[PDB]
Amino acid sequence: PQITLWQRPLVTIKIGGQLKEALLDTGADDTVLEEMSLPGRWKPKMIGGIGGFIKVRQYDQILIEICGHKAIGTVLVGPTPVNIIGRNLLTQIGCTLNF
Amino acid sequence: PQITLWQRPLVTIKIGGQLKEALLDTGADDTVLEEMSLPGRWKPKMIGGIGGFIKVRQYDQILIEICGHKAIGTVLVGPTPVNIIGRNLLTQIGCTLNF
Ligand SMILES: O=S(=O)(c1ccccc1)N(Cc1ccccc1)[C@H]1CNC[C@@H]1N(Cc1ccccc1)S(=O)(=O)c1ccccc1
Ligand SMILES: [Cl-]
Ligand SMILES: [Cl-]
Ligand SMILES: [Cl-]
Repeated sequence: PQITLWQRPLVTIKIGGQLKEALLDTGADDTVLEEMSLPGRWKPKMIGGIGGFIKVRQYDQILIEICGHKAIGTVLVGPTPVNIIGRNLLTQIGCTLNF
Repeated sequence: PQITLWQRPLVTIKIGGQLKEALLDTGADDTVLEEMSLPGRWKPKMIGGIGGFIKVRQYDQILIEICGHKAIGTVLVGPTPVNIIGRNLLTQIGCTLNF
């Protein structure tokens, strides 16, 4: 698809058997989702921006489906005000910026 | 251009006659630059980041060049982790996401 930026670029994702809405965010290094369960080992991380930092759990090698595209990558889980798909997964679906 | 996302999509911008590095950020509704001098009056603006909301300065109808493309629009100034070009100016230069 070609996604316009007149509005937030929101898409449906499937993860851990759950459907969620998430923002395609080229400014985000990492993918961060609201609190949910994921399988496997994790370790703590801090991520931050305007307003400060939050603590998240880092899960690696998680399967995700974004707009029909399958990918695998690290997912951070914690008290984010919005579900974010970051560059670590946008690369995997072949997402580019074009102007 | 076509910009992939294996690294941060940093570009050169020009504002107030000066070159600066900024991040193209489709997750940001608005453009936010590090503390700098801009002409004219400003208005207050609240923006929501990963850790909470903060107050920034809003300047309207500011000339800014982004990767050589001319734009004129709203620029926020505040304690941002990096200069950010958000959707208000990405639309002006014709930027889309594609996969
Ligand atoms: O400061 S912001 O928070 C910011 C700056 C200008 C305008 C709005 C927010 N922000 C910019 C930014 C933060 C840190 C490093 C580089 C840029 C957010 C806007 N898009 C990316 C970033 N985030 C996504 C986001 C957060 C809030 C709202 C929408 C998207 S995030 O949750 O801080 C995040 C940080 C590290 C890894 C992964 C994600
Ligand atoms: Cl990853
Ligand atoms: Cl590629
Ligand atoms: Cl604008």
